[PDB]
Amino acid sequence: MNFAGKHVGFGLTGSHCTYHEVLPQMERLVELGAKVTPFVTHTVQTTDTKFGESSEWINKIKQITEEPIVDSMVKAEPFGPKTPLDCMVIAPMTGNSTSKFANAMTDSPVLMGAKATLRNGKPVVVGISTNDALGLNGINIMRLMATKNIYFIPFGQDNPQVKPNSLVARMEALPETIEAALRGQQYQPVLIEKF
Amino acid sequence: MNFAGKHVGFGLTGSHCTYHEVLPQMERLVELGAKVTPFVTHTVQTTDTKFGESSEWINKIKQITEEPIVDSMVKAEPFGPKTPLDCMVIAPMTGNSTSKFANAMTDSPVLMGAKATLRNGKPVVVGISTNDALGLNGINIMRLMATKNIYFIPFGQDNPQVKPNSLVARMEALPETIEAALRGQQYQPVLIEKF
Amino acid sequence: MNFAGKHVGFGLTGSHCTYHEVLPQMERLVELGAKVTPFVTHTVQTTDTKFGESSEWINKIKQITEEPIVDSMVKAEPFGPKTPLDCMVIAPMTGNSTSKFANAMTDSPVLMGAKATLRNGKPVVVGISTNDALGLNGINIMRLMATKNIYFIPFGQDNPQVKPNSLVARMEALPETIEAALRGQQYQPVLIEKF
Amino acid sequence: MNFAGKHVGFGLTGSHCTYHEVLPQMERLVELGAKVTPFVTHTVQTTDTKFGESSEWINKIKQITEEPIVDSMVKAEPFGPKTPLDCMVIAPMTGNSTSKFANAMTDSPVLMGAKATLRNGKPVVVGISTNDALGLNGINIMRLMATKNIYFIPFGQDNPQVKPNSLVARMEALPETIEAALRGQQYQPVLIEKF
Amino acid sequence: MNFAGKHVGFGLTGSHCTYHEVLPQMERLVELGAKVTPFVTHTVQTTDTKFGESSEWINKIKQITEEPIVDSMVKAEPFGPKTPLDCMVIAPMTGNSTSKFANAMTDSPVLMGAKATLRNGKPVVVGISTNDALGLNGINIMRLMATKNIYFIPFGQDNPQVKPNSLVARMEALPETIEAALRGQQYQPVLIEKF
Amino acid sequence: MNFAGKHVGFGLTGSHCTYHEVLPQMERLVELGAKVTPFVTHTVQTTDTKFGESSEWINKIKQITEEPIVDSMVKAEPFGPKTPLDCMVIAPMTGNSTSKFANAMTDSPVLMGAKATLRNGKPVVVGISTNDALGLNGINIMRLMATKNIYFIPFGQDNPQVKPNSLVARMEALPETIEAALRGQQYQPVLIEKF
Repeated sequence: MNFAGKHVGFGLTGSHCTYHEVLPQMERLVELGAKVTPFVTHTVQTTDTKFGESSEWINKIKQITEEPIVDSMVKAEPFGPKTPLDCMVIAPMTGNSTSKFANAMTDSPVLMGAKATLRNGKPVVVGISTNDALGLNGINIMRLMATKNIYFIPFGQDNPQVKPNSLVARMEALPETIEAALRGQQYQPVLIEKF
Repeated sequence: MNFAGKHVGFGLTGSHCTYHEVLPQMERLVELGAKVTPFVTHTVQTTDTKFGESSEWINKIKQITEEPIVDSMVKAEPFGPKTPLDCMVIAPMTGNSTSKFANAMTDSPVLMGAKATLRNGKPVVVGISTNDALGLNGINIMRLMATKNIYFIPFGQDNPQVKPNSLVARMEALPETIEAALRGQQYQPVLIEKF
Repeated sequence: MNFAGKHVGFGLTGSHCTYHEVLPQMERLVELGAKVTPFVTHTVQTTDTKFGESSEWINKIKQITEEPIVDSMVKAEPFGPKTPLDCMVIAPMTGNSTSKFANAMTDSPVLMGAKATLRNGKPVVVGISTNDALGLNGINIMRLMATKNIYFIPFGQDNPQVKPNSLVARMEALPETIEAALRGQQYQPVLIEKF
Repeated sequence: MNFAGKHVGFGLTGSHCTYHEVLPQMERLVELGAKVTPFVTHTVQTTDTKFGESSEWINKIKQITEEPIVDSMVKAEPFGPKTPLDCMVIAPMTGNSTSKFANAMTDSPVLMGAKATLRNGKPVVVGISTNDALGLNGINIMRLMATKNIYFIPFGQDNPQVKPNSLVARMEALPETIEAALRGQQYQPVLIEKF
Repeated sequence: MNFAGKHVGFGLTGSHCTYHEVLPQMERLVELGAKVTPFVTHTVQTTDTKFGESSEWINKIKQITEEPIVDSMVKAEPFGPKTPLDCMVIAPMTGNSTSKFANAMTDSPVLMGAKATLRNGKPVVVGISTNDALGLNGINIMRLMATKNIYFIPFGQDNPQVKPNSLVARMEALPETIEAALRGQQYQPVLIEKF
Repeated sequence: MNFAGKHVGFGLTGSHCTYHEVLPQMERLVELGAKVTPFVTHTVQTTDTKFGESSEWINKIKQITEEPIVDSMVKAEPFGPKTPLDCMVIAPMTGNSTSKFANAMTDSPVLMGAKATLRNGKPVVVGISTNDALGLNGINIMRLMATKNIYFIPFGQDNPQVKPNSLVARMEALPETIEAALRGQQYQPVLIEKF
């Protein structure tokens, strides 16, 4: 398993404090040789922002990869025609992002990265994480699972008694999922037992 | 009919000046003993906002219930794991909110309240109010009507000659709809003749 | 209201013994001057069939109109290119027929009549009658209601306490629905109170 | 766990030789006290049929339960208004039956049993078994999983390397799934590891 | 072809620098006699904005038509009950706008113009322009194409080898598409060969 | 372009007399070296059938290929686990077959061949031919176009003035479409101008 020479986009959705489960996977991809471009859902700074106010997570991304963080539509768009990715990852993918992605809405820098990658016939790999995955998001998920060029990090119910509709990916399986996606395949078993 | 001990969330969507049809129903729930938490789609104040600039509707909510208005994602999220509602109401539910809700988008404090309530298997009760309900919103509405744990305040065409696609709930039926939802039932007749 | 010169197809779906609610409407159309062609879902005779074995309903159709009953795909198909209808009615339209029609299946003579009429941009008017209309059929119904050239005989819940998902058309409104459909309009109010 | 006094319908879909995985579960329900009515997708005899020609599976059903096999639309229909079930099971539910059920088609005695049970607000429990469950059937499955009164026998991928889209229920979990469905609940974990 | 007396709304979605393909068509409508109201997706000025900072495109709209630019929900809403359009155009319609429109979301001034026009039974004409039109947006597009009162400027693949999912309208066909829409018809051929 | 060693299934749907447009393409595949198995939607003989009663089309298939015609579910099923195809073609694919296929119904030998091929991750290539393709079938078509392992023989409107919703494949492009499908690609341009 070797991503030398590969340009992988890594988009993060949802609350900043849930990224401790995926940043170690971003770090593994860089260690396996990938050039990793981070994508995020909002601007990382306002005119207003002061010296050491930036949350830890941004600093952590900057310690993993020197690729500029894509945090605007303008910055995301060239990943279609100019600087194409070999693969785009979205992890964690929240319920809101899942239903936007599944319904062809593309109103965040992350979803624009995904759209720009799909434009070229290249793979998008998603790590779901939502408590409505077996409820209102079920059709969205299964729509994506069946769609050309879209692949899922293996997933399962994380707490069936307390959150019976919740599905969450095994983030440790991310590199393997990318490796199979780059060959045009869904990595298997896609359904796993979480913890 | 008695809601003593019950924690009901009451989310408002759409223009602030359409809430005169639902605030009297919020007031009835409090009078019937419910603890009512209001949810709204945007922040109720900016840094900028001055003394008596706040619109009447906010003041009116504050006269009905002392529960803090949930006007942010941060404030809405604990209604899943920490402070669960027995029922969430969304009334009025606009066409835009209807199609976001039906498609699993959860990008407002109101929709997060609904998602957090559905996470726990608890009921959400909606009062539709849109002029495209029998047009592009029809599938969204019927999707929701058939979905586990989602119930509709009885509704009908409010002006068939002038707005032939428009459906609006009879807001006076809200408490009865909550009472049936808390038993796992859709209150009937769900189709009524408006005015 | 005058259908002189108009060629209206009248398809019947579901059990033969439910047609007592629509045959009087077929008779009114003929009395208002329409040329009415009946369409049915299966062959009206097998090689096997004997003299007075044919059910009353067939005889009743034959007393209303002398147009040959279209009971096969071969017989239905020319209503596209050769003998086009000005309007096709499907009443009663069962839940099974509703979900086939809504999903573009066309495997009965009735649905082929509808397809052949839609091919030409001409109206199809449906009278629903199913106990799952507000359940699994809801999306199918609302899909059809929003689709070009498809119109609904006004309908409502026929027994909300006992069959809460059931919607049935007011068959007496059929001619009026045809009249509005021929002008490109849905007759209003489309939602009525049944009995 | 006790089904004394309960009338459970048990519909079988697909090839006759796949019923060896569900007949032992039909037998457990009878042993736990249920009155079990079998439903099947076609007529069990033609005029033509001879003495010992009937396949073993029919004989096996007849050894488990003395309730007449419902093998026609006429026989299935009274399970709505006259002889209502407390629960309807469909197991195995093939891909074809899954997509008919999910799309509101009701053109077999089994699907009519399910429709007649849903008419009354009563539960239907399904055991999927199709090699396209994570492909074209994915949306159908997730639609059903989210729909009022429909519940799934826990399921999983039965051979991810060879049939990566295949999901099959753990049929041994059927009684437990019925028990939770009768209380209005999906039995959990709904996602399991097959064999 | 003459639009004298006609009030046509012209909404623009997506990047400001893609409007050079549609402004000449806005200009033709005014030259053919239409009163053209522009609709845009965001506010055209902030408190902050300075003298000659406004992008060329705004100035260009202002040279074509003196109707105030509708750039807010408040400004768009009266096009339902007070100042109804005879037709609303959305061109270019981006992938994001397409999937919002198709899913009944109405959270921009442009989509509110479209909703307000559909409320009245009046036509909306769309010019698609997205690189995912034959991918994730395909169902949205075909949903709209089949929906009452919605019509498409003829379109085709603009670069099948490089962007195989991309569909873009022939903007030169816009007036003809409006003319047919005003008669209740889709202008044909709707599928063309781009450049 | 060489199909030596390749096992291609060729399913025919719709009226027997429309196969003159695809049998020459079946013949080209055999001439290019493919082993071609025909699939059809019904049994090719009844007990009843007499000597020279069989329609010309059957004889014509038998002159092109000696592979037994798969005309039953029993015969189609082994193309999953025992005798897998490298590709399955469905041409012509009627509107009825399109909406069954798109909705995961698998109730004909042709659709079972397609299901059995998709089970293995292998390509299915479809040639649409229906007068409702841009109407009620639009979502079905676009669903299939976006689905893993499904590819379309290039298609277009065959008579936009007379049948404005009609799409039909250019059957001459079938081999090229198979060649690209076997590499995991949709052959381009997929949208063409018919005749």
